[PDB]
Amino acid sequence: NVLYQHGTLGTLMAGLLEGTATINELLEHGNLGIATLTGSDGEVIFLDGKAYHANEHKEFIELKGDEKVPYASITNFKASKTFPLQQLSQDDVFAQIKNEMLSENLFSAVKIYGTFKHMHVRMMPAQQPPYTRLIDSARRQPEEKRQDIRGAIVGFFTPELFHGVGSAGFHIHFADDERAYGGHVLDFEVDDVVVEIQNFETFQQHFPVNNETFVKAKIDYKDVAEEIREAE
Amino acid sequence: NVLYQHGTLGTLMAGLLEGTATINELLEHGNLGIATLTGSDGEVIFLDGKAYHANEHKEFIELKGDEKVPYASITNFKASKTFPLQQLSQDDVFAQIKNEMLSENLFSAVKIYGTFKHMHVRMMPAQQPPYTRLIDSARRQPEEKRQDIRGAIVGFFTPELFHGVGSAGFHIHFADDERAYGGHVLDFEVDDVVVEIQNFETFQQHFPVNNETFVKAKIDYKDVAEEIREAE
Ligand SMILES: [Zn+2]
Ligand SMILES: [Zn+2]
Repeated sequence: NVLYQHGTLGTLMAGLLEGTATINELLEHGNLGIATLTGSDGEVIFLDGKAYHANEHKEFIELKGDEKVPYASITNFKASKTFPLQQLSQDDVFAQIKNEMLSENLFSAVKIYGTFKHMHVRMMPAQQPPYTRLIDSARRQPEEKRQDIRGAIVGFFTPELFHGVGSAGFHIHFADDERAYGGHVLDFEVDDVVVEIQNFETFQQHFPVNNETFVKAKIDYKDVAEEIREAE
Repeated sequence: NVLYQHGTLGTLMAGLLEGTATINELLEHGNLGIATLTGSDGEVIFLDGKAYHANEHKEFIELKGDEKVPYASITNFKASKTFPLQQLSQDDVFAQIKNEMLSENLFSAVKIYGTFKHMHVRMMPAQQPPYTRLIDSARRQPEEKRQDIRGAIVGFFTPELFHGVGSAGFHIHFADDERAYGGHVLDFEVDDVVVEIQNFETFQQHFPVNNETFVKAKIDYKDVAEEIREAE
């Protein structure tokens, strides 16, 4: 039960958007997760060992594998608990997961598959170097909503003390069965779905020690906590 | 280069002082590091594969291995950078280390061996269940100084974004060659030493998923950042 993370949310938010790991390299550590590409281009969804990408132009494709990522979270999903849910809001769905998870003091992974009455996502717009704080991208991000759509939500829960390294609470992405729509979930309403949870005993954090920008950078985390809450 | 850590400092500060891992389990992950025992009793020093423990009563011994620890940091030490230092105070030595390490944005381990003009350590007084904020223990901790003493300082550096998960910057312990004096370093002045630094590419964080307390606990981190600047 290990959650693998390449880079961190706080450092990404700080403006270090250079791709430092390969999609293929990430897949070596898991089959379910979330991420983004160099320049924080779009939304990466790791689903069933495959890597998908939804960008700011409503495009949706399966990544070749050589694309680079500045921040990614992945795991070899092994559900330790499964249970259904119907006709519930995002808040109510999270409250259920909060009830079924082993502990909110631990990291955990979730998978929600089925039909969604409502789905609301954003596709982080890509930046070109020199980079700026990621909050600037989020403030001009496109958002797309759908209704009565079938797909899967995948993500992770980060415990309080780890806010910054990961995200404050749930961080989830969506990919529809048609593999034509998806992104970072901002809101949703389940119609009929199945929820799978996995509690982690180990958190493996990897750093891009070979990336000169990261190594030499003087990272400013001023207001990073507040920005993360506005951006995601 | 993997830095292994069982539990977190922030959680320890909150009061969860129950022993959730043994000295032996930790030695399986390294030969150089720091820790404390159940109830945050004293200062554990992992040096050259052996685990030493100095308590509030000035007792310095070699743990048997079955003792439990609530928080621990350890690594299979391998120097990435080696260099000498002479006649320098703690502040000047830390500055040199920050200059010689690969990046202040990474975790790193240090081993400073040789003679020290001055050595000032403290031995965290133990607490008995039920436990309270570890800050109260530091507010009545013993402290012993020495002069012209040969030994080794071993510890870790924690990048900014990880303050809380680990300490804020340097966290070092000491143990003399005579193995009869040591503890948490509060200050020092090197006479003639050699410094070895290990730059970490991976941070492995382990959690006590079987510790009911930790699992069901509603950990309060309010003001934890400031209590570490005081207690550390
Ligand atoms: Zn996202
Ligand atoms: Zn200490």
